[PDB]
Order: sequence, then C-alpha cells, then structure tokens
Amino acid sequence: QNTAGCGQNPPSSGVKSINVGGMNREYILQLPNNYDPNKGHMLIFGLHWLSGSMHDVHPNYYGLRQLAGNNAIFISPNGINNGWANDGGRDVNFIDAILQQVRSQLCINDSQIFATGFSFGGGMSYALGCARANVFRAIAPIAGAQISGCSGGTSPIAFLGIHGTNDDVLPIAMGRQVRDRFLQNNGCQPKNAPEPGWGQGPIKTEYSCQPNYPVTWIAFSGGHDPNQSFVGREIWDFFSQF
Ligand SMILES: *[C@@H]1O[C@H](CO)[C@@H](O[C@@H]2O[C@H](CO)[C@@H](O)[C@H](O)[C@H]2NC(C)=O)[C@H](O)[C@H]1NC(C)=O
Ligand SMILES: [Mg+2]
Ligand SMILES: [Mg+2]
Repeated sequence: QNTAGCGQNPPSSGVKSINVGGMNREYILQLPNNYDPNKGHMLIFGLHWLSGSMHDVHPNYYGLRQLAGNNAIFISPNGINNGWANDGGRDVNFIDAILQQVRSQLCINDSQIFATGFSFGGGMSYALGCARANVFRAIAPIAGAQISGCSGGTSPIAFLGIHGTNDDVLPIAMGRQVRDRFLQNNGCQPKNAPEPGWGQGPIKTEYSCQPNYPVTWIAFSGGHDPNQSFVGREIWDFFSQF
C-alpha cells in the first residue's frame, strides 16, 4: 500500500538533516529523473562501509542507480564515526527517523522497501533485516557479517547475500553465517551452495524456500570489493522481483 506522501509536492534531492532523539544526522535523498508523485516507488537504502561516507554510496548505489530507471527513490544515510556500530539500536532508530520522514513526503510503496550495503553497510543491512523485518521487503549484504548487531532476528525476510571467496577482511564464512540465519527463518530446504574457483565466474544458488521469502547466495572469486559487474544487476533483479 502507498504512503501518505503520495500526491504531495516533492522536496528537492540532496543532503537532508534529521533529528534522531536529539542527535542531528544526515542522509542523501535522490529522487528519480522523472518523479511521479502519484506512483508508489521502491525505497532503496544504500549503506556505506567503514571510513567511507554517504558521499561514496551516492550517486551509483552499488550499481542500482544505472538500472532502476524511475522505479526507485534512493537514500544514502551517513554513519556516525564513518561506520554502523548501531550501539543500542541507535542506527536502526536513525533509519526509523528517515522512514517516518520520507513516507510523509514521497510516494512510496510500503511493500517495496529495501536495504543493501558493503562490509559495515552489509552488517547494517543485516541489522535491519533482524530488527525491521516488518519494514523491509528484502536485504542484500555485500561482504556482510554480524558487525552491527542482530536484535530479534527470527522473522523471515527475503535475502540476497554476495561474498568473495578471497576476502581477507571479512572472510566468506562470516557472510554464510548471515545467510544461514535466513535459510532457517525463511523455511528453506537445505541445499549445497557451491562457490567458484580462482578465475571462475560467480556461482548463484537459489534456495527452495517459502515463495514469499526467497534466499539467494552469490559467491564470487574476488576479495573485499563491491565493484563487480554482476552486483548491481543481481541486486536489482532480486529487489525488483516483488
Ligand atoms: C505495491 O507493491 C505490491 C507488491 O509488489 C504490488 O502488488 C503486486 O502487484 C502485482 C502486479 O500488479 C501482483 O502480481 C502481485 O501479486 C502483487 N503482490 C502483492 C503482495 O499485492 C502493488 O500493486 C504495488 N502498488 C500498490 C499501490 O500497492
Ligand atoms: Mg567496513
Ligand atoms: Mg522506469
């Protein structure tokens, strides 16, 4: 169902400021080229990595911007200390604040809200899938790990995990642990997910789960780097299936 901001005169795209429990925080809002205020848009959060900032995820949003057409509104939130430590849920609360604001301003389809990010941003996407399975339709950690916490974490939510076999910063076992939680939550039949050899193309495993909560795992042969040609395409195809 569509939000109250449908039919409202839109704000400008750009850097936004927001008060989260007394803390001034910032995010980039990026509206589509053609913004129809009467069409319910996808809302896609892209979450940066440690030492990076919201200015690194904008303007390409992990390859999604080039493929999303006018279907999506993009958010690039800025982490405190250039990370997503999420102490006591403060970063989940930050996302709650953005959601409350943009849902009242923009035309969003509440069944099409998504989160993706690399490394620390993958941990934060995981933390949102754990605590906000009511809000998010799917998450897609890229080289993710349990580094932003996981409060709750028993509800099903559609999940796409992408990880490199040669990642020496967050080893792929850490990403499998994230994946394995939603294999359980989403009622997926156990199944071998092979992973590519050196110099071999990525291997996508699509698990058999409850058809509303699919799980997909894509292992590639590289390292701690989200800039693989397949990333934007695969995340877009996963998010746009709903
Ligand atoms: C909001 O998104 C939902 C889910 O993507 C849309 O509902 C789907 O619409 C397609 C085609 O119209 C159907 O094949 C699906 O079965 C629907 N799914 C669900 C869960 O309803 C919906 O049309 C979008 N727009 C609004 C205004 O709700
Ligand atoms: Mg990081
Ligand atoms: Mg379009």
